[PDB]
Amino acid sequence: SSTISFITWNIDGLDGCNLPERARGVCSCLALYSPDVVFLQEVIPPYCAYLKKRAASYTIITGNEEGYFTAILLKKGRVKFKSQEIIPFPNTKMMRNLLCVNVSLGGNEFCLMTSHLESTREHSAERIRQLKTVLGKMQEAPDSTTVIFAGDTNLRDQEVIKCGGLPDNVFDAWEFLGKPKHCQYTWDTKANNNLRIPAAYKHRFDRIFFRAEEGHLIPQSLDLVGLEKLDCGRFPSDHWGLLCTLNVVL
DNA sequence: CCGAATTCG
Ligand SMILES: *OCCCCCCN
Repeated sequence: SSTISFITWNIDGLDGCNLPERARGVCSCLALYSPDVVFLQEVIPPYCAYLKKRAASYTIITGNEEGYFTAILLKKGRVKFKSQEIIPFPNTKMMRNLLCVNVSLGGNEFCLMTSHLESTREHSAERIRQLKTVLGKMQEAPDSTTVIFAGDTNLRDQEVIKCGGLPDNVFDAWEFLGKPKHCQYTWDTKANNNLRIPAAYKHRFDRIFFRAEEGHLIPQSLDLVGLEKLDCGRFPSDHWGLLCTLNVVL
């Protein structure tokens, strides 16, 4: 009743192979789960055009119009759009930024945020600086609003540790749920074959952070999506997506 | 997008 739902997913728009099957896979997931909000990363303009035709029950807010970029989709008749804000990462080398959408949903106000933090091992320093910027913006939000960040952070655990960890008032949804093993890795070369990497690597790149008054926002479930291998023998993306439901109390 | 290689202005 007062439950809200969202999916966050890096859909790998930079991979040009099997795009029509993969996009159908993404739109199938979105239509069948029909979450209130969808956070997307690594979208490209033809992918955006596809979503407008094949996911028309959502209003699409985008992080850029060129290259690859993020987007937030809002369920028509369920989410009320109030404002949009985009904040640059001045030192990015990969056009990354912070997309914020303020909405009303189920009678409550939310600041929804997504980003695709700087990629690869060698760009650890800038990734960490971007993480700090995001957390900073979460904390500067009006306390009247509930802030939810969901995105592809590209983080390694040691990177969070070395920068001091999350602030006391920002929670990681996966940690909040007791670190369940079933959705621990969202990028996994043994379970996912899209990149054709021989060695076995696995990471929790996709993460959900939230800031809210005590007891107000209670994560209920977190599951992987995009697990069905497609006709071509690959997955919709090199990432699993995350589907989260949360209860909103008063 | 790991870790490494190639292309070219
Ligand atoms: O996923 C981010 C794209 C960066 C691609 C780097 C390829 N090694």
